[PDB]
Amino acid sequence: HLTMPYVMPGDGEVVGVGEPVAIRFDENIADRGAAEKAIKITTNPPVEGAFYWLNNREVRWRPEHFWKPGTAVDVAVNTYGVDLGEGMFGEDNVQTHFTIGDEVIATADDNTKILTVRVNGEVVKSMPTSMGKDSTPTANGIYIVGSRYKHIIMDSSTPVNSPNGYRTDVDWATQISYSGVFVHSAPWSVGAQGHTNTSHGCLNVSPSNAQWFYDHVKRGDIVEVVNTVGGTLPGIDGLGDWNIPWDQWRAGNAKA
Repeated sequence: HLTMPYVMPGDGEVVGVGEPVAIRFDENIADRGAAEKAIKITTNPPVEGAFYWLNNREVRWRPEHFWKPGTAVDVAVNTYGVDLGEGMFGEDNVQTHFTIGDEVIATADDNTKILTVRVNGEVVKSMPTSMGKDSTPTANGIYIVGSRYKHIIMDSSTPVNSPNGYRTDVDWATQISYSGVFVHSAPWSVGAQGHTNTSHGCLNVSPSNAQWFYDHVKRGDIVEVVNTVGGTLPGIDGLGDWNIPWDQWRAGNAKA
C-alpha cells in the first residue's frame, strides 16, 4: 500500500531545453490530482509549466516553450504519507535540482536529407542522413533526446521475423523516442545518406557523425524531424511531449 516516486532528470544534471520534469511511480496512481498537488516545481528564471500524464504511472511537467538555457529547476515531490487513492500512500519525498544547458536543436529535413545541429542558433554540424523508407517512415515532429548507448542491439522483439520487424546491432546510438527511433552509426548506408531513405525509422548517419552526436548531444536536447512522408510522433510516446499542443498539455488529464 506504499508507492515510491522517482524523479527525472537526475539531481545535479544539466539537460537540454526539451527536458520535461518526470515523476514516475512504481504503482498506478488512483488520484492523479493528489499527486499533482504534492509536487512543487521552482524555476529560475521563473516560467509557467503544467502537468500531463503519459500513463497511469508517470506525470510530466514542462513549460509552454523549450526551456531557456541556464534555467535552474528545483523539484519537490512531497509525497511522504500522502493519500494517492485506493489505499495507496506515498513512500517517501524526493527532491531534485538541475539546470538547463545550451540550446541544442537538430533538424532532420527529408527534403535535403540532412540532419543539421544548431547550438544556440549556429550550425555546428551538417550530417547527411537516411531516415525511414516509405513503408516504414520516420514520423515528423519534435523528439526529446533520451539515453545514449555506445552500442546497442536494437531487437524489436522488445518479433524479428515478422513484417516490418528487425534485430540489429548498432554503434553510437542516441535514443529519441520510446517507439524506438535512434540516431546511430550506419556505415552500411553512407552511400544513401543525403539521398535515399532506407531505414525502419531510425536516423542513419555516418560513424563519425553518430559518435559526435553521442558525445555532444545530451538528454533533453531536441531533434525535430520535418518533411517526411510519415505521420507525427505521438505526444505520449515518452519523448514526444512537445507534440502535444500547449493548450491541451496545460489542460492536463488529471481526471482521466
